[PDB]
Amino acid sequence: EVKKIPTMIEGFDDISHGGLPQGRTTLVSGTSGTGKTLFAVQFLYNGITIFNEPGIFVTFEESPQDIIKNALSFGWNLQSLIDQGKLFILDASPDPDDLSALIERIQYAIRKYKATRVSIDSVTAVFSVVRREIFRLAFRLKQLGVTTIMTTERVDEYGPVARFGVEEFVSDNVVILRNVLEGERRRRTVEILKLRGTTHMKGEYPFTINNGINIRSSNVRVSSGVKTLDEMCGGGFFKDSIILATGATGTGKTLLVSKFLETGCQQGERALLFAYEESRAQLSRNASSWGIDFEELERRGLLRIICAYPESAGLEDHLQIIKSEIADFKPSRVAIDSLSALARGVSNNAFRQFVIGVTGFAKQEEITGFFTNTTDQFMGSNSITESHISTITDTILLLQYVEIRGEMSRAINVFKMRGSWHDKGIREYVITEKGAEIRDSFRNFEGIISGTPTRI
Amino acid sequence: EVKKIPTMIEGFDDISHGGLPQGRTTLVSGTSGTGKTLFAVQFLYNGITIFNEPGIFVTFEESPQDIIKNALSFGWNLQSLIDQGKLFILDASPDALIERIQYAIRKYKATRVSIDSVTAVFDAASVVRREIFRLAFRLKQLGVTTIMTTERVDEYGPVARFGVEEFVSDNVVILRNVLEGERRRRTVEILKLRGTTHMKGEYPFTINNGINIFLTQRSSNVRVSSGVKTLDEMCGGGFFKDSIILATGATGTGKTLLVSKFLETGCQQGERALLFAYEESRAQLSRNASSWGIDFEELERRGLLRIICAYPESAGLEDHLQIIKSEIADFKPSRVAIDSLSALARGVSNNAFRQFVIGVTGFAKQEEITGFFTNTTDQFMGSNSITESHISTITDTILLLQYVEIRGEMSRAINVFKMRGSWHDKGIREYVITEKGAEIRDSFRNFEGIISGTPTRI
Amino acid sequence: EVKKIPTMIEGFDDISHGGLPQGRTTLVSGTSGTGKTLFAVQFLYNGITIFNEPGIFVTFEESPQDIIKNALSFGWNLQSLIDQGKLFILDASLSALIERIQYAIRKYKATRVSIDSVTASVVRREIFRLAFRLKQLGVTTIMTTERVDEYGPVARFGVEEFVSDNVVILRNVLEGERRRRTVEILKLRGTTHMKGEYPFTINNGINILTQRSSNVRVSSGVKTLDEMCGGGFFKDSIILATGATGTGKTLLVSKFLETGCQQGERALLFAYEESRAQLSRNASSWGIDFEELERRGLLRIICAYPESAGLEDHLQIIKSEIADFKPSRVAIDSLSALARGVSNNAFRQFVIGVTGFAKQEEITGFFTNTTDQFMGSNSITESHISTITDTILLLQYVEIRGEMSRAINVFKMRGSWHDKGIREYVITEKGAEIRDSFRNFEGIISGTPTRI
Ligand SMILES: Nc1ncnc2c1ncn2[C@@H]1O[C@H](COP(=O)(O)OP(=O)(O)OP(=O)(O)O)[C@@H](O)[C@H]1O
Ligand SMILES: Nc1ncnc2c1ncn2[C@@H]1O[C@H](COP(=O)(O)OP(=O)(O)OP(=O)(O)O)[C@@H](O)[C@H]1O
Ligand SMILES: Nc1ncnc2c1ncn2[C@@H]1O[C@H](COP(=O)(O)OP(=O)(O)OP(=O)(O)O)[C@@H](O)[C@H]1O
Ligand SMILES: Nc1ncnc2c1ncn2[C@@H]1O[C@H](COP(=O)(O)OP(=O)(O)OP(=O)(O)O)[C@@H](O)[C@H]1O
Ligand SMILES: Nc1ncnc2c1ncn2[C@@H]1O[C@H](COP(=O)(O)OP(=O)(O)OP(=O)(O)O)[C@@H](O)[C@H]1O
Ligand SMILES: Nc1ncnc2c1ncn2[C@@H]1O[C@H](COP(=O)(O)OP(=O)(O)OP(=O)(O)O)[C@@H](O)[C@H]1O
Ligand SMILES: Nc1ncnc2c1ncn2[C@@H]1O[C@H](COP(=O)(O)OP(=O)(O)OP(=O)(O)O)[C@@H](O)[C@H]1O
Ligand SMILES: [Mg+2]
Ligand SMILES: [Mg+2]
Ligand SMILES: [Mg+2]
Ligand SMILES: [Mg+2]
Ligand SMILES: [Mg+2]
Ligand SMILES: [Mg+2]
Repeated sequence: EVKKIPTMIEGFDDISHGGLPQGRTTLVSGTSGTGKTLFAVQFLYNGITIFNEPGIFVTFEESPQDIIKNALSFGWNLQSLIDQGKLFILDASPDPDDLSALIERIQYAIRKYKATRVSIDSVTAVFSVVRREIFRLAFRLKQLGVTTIMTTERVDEYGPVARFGVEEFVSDNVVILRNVLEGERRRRTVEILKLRGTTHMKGEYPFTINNGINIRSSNVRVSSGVKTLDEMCGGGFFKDSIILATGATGTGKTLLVSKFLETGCQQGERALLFAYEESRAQLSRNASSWGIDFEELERRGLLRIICAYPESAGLEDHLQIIKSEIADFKPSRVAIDSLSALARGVSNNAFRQFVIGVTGFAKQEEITGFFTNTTDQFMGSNSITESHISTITDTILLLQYVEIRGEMSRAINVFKMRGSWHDKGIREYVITEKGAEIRDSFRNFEGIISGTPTRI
Repeated sequence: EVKKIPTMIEGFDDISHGGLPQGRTTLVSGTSGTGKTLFAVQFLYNGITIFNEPGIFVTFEESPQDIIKNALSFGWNLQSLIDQGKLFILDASPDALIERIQYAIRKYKATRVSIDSVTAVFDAASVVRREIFRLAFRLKQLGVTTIMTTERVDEYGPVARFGVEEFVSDNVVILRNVLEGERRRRTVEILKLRGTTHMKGEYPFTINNGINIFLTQRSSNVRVSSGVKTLDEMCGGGFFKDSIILATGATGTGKTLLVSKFLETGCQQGERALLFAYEESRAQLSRNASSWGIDFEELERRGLLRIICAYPESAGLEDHLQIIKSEIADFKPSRVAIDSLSALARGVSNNAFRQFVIGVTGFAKQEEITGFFTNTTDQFMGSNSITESHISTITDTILLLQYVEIRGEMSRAINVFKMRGSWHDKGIREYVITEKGAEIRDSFRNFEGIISGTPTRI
Repeated sequence: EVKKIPTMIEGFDDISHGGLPQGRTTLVSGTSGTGKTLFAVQFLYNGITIFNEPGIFVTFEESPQDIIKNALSFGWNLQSLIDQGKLFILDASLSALIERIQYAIRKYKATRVSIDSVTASVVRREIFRLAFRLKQLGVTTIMTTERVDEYGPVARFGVEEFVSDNVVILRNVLEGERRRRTVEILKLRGTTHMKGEYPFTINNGINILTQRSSNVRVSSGVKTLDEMCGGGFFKDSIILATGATGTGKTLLVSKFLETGCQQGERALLFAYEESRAQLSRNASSWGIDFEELERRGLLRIICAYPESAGLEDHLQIIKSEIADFKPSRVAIDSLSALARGVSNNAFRQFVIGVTGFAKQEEITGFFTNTTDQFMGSNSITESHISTITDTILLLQYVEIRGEMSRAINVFKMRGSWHDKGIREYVITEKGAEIRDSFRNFEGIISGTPTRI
């Protein structure tokens, strides 16, 4: 089969099923600021630092000094690698005031530094004539047995692969970087279009730029901090579960999240809250009016609240920020209030990808996850979520209003509990200064789940 | 690693995380009338006035005197800066240039340069590429920070003109002027900053005090009155001073009456109240309000009440938001009302509407101003939704007004549906409208299906 | 009359009704990485290995060493065929080229020729001159051409397709963020062919309603359900278990897999919602040891995320797992996870494809569907696949005296009597215990009944 070398770019070696085909050129194509120079630098940097494989970077516009200065923001010390004879940056930029000769310089540098990896950025800038030129360069690098990245420009996100509609047909390997405007938000994706003679995953995969390009179960029980709800769940929530609290505006979801967080903290565990609707001040005032002291928990270093606006960032960026804070603070409990705030004005496919990411990540770290969903219908709603994420969750707590004798009551139901028995009751509950008080089912009523029951 | 210098353009140093990379070119591209020359002038003006950094402005078309005259509409006095040798405008217009720019950078000790516009010179895409590279390289050599402005024909087509400029520059900024139905919406995007961080995608802005690009709020237990005794008891002692109140229900239920009481009660405590009315004139508002003994005309001429009447269709949402922000800043209300959010929502995208609501509500809470917003529902009975715009979760207290068919007549009932941080009455209370205003009575304890609008007596 | 020579590329000879017109040029057009070189190579490889017909491969860019090394990934040993003088790779990396092609054809007595690729007004006469010379020599020719677009010009210059007697378009289409491979036979002058696009995958080269039906019964693994279905599921059937989140679809899957393995039969599960760990834990609550059944080699579970591959590629994985493991029983948990954010037409082709493969292999299929509406649903599935299935189990929530109860109906049962009851069931430690219908209620199917 066709042998591959690891890029060690995070997630890339998975989508390429091993890395880039050894001894061949890969075209990396994309619009301006897609991450082309980034991929090309990371390739050489990882080659040297992880595999002691020397590298040539050929630039046709940017100055060596600018390549080195840019890489500093990632903590990559390119100058050190130059001083060790591991990295050579070959300046092929034009005069501030041909072809055969360039191919000869690159060969001298390859043999002198004993380089196995080469990046060229960008061959677009040194330009049927284009076709034969990429072919000649690619031919000589193959003969010398190096693995090459050639970056190309493009103007349109979903039009031609490169610029002259020829490059991709010459290259054995084609990677496309995209930066797609989804409404007013940008979404970064990598695609492996083609790898001759070998396998790769197909279509677009999300990625972020942070630190370079970035593409188990148990019977253990854990408390909600509501005594009666623990009973209703069969002895409590599972430690390795995703919990969904869903229902109409004002029902009591933020109350249930408050109790979840506080309970982990009084067991001396850390809890992490991502709030997308309310400020820290308001969360704390409301919480104090339920008998919960978020301020004391915060002082003791047990509770961290991250407040952010959904429409401030793209979903992939929200997920990266979530992964970073978990890796840093190392919680045993994570809460999202609300998933429905993050779903507003985004494709359901983008949102479902986000939800699969957050929940996958929580279940890998064996973190207990509590997520809220506010329904659009305040009554008579025949669905758990409008985003159809039900099948991604282990436990579902249905909160709903019920008209009783001319007043708006409210009931709680453990709708789903994978792995355990649960109470089937639609149990009336009351909110007070002590938080949630759960009472009995409405025995002598029909049509409770409609919101407008009838006395039997 | 890459250091930035402050632009002090309102909101830009936030999306750039500190401003523009020092010692490099930033491309600012846009269609005609997007704010490019404005951005270029403001970079130099703020450099001089705020950090004593001198600047060169290169024009290839516009006269110096027209650049100076145009800045005076923002109260920027460029001539005094030119008198002091802190600003120099280089006329490169029709009846090499690198030579002249470098002479001026030395002579004025300039650390900031604006070139407006680099398109007007440019023929071959290879010609423009090599030309923009040489200019950028010579300016970087001198150690100055540059903005080069560029033209485009399309809002979502090429970054620039020859599909090459954006690849040469270290830094690209796109100013857009999008037609959304018949309304224009200005946005700014940092596409790329080599070697550093930036916020991604488009941010709304307006042009008022130059370019103006626009969850850490306070929260108290302080109560304020609604002007309706029984409603204050239903809300557990009053509205919260730090809250957003939504009054929602079908046409004619009594939302505007509840706004009139909210505002009247503030003035009665000698506080300023501010009303934005998108459906009715001052004269109609005043006549209807006098039905309850409220004299809006006396409250206006004594400077306690200010009523702003406008049609939603007369401006884009971002410009409505600008008028609300500056009216709150001038008049300094304790209470602000919008009548109605439903009026502003029609024939605009849900995404742009929710952006507007986050913005007005977020700014009211920031300044600890009590906000009261109305929403008229499209279904006058049997509605299973609070709003069709789904803004419920952005509001703290929700008042639901509804019609209820009783004995072949249309009665109305009021419910405190939601009250963050307090107990509230759960009753669906019948009310009647008379000269006393809203008279709230008992819930209908003998009926089922009240919330459907067509009850059944048991 | 036009005669065809067989390609023996899986599925090509059916859509072409025999193969490629003999003695003529077929144009194979596509964007980059559509399978053009793969097609041109397979044509020659299949000719030499199956029909002993010598071939010439003419390359204008790729080196012979690359073509040979690339073909090794499928275990096609092109070197041994070159060493036997059955294959010649002509390196052209126009009058002069035709000379060497003629000489080669004569020297090797070749009937098949691939030219890859001819892209590397004047083109029209060039392609015509080339196609003409090969027609006089009696060879059947593949000519590969490059496109810029998926639904734009057939080739590059807007003439190649008008000169060729036969045109084939390979597409690699972006549907949301997933790629879908299709082959279309646009035209074959002087003969018949199937019309429009046909799905394919690259697995062993290019891979592009008449089954048996017995009265043999198999157990659901739940006694009462076997009686409700009139003595068990049919061996030759597709079972759809459909209903709201948490009704017990996965429990029914676990029973159906277990009872198979406990008879010494192999079962295969495709899981798209839950990990092996969560599946095993939940299953061990009802006394099922998936790990043990796997250990004994009677169970195999495949866990994947829907969003990870396209549906053509999921269907390929399912077909190769069945071919390898040879199950009596197969489960998909769930079809609703696969339907999310793909087109309904794409989803339906996937369903017809997987049900057709189970049915022609005599494999009992058990698929789950979760309904979006948890109560009062007027439909079996939102995707409307009911008519592709033989047995339908409807699981639904029923409000009884302020509590959420559960009911099961055998809704359809092609070929057999079935119970008409909407029967209450409870999930306990013993699994699913099915009880009686609510005979004193009205509107049970609404989920909010009234006591009569
Ligand atoms: N330290 C950093 N942290 C976060 N993001 C960064 C960092 N450094 C760079 N970036 C991001 O990476 C981008 C630079 O990508 P890169 O230089 O690879 O672009 P490119 O594809 O080569 O563009 P062009 O074709 O214009 O040269 C910046 O636009 C920025 O968004
Ligand atoms: N001190 C209190 N006494 C009684 N009830 C209270 C008290 N404080 C809050 N509540 C109740 O809690 C409700 C708010 O609960 P919570 O914030 O958890 O709702 P939610 O479902 O998160 O709503 P949303 O997300 O739509 O804002 C109030 O509307 C009120 O009914
Ligand atoms: N004093 C002012 N108050 C409010 N808006 C103003 C004021 N002065 C200018 N503007 C707005 O700014 C616009 C001009 O911005 P600017 O001159 O930067 O455009 P530009 O992008 O440079 O256009 P062109 O490419 O045609 O030169 C005016 O069309 C007007 O809408
Ligand atoms: N003098 C009055 N006496 C009694 N009822 C009155 C009087 N004036 C107005 N009303 C009642 O108040 C209603 C108007 O109240 P208001 O303007 O607040 O309604 P609204 O919900 O804001 O209406 P819209 O949907 O048109 O904006 C009338 O339809 C009527 O029922
Ligand atoms: N052994 C293999 N197993 C699986 N997939 C493979 C294998 N070898 C090749 N592929 C797939 O086939 C593709 C190669 O197709 P092919 O070489 O025919 O492309 P093409 O249409 O000729 O493109 P171009 O015109 O750029 O040369 C790769 O992109 C990869 O997706
Ligand atoms: N040990 C147990 N004892 C009693 N009931 C249990 C037990 N374990 C699970 N359950 C019940 O079984 C349900 C889970 O069944 P199952 O996982 O098959 O549902 P599903 O229809 O596949 O759900 P989903 O929609 O999540 O795929 C729980 O919600 C609960 O009602
Ligand atoms: N031997 C039998 N005894 C009793 N009922 C039977 C028997 N065979 C079939 N049935 C009944 O006939 C039904 C199938 O009838 P038929 O296939 O004609 O339905 P259909 O409406 O065409 O269904 P589809 O939607 O699948 O096309 C079974 O669900 C069952 O009710
Ligand atoms: Mg670059
Ligand atoms: Mg909440
Ligand atoms: Mg201008
Ligand atoms: Mg009104
Ligand atoms: Mg090829
Ligand atoms: Mg399941």
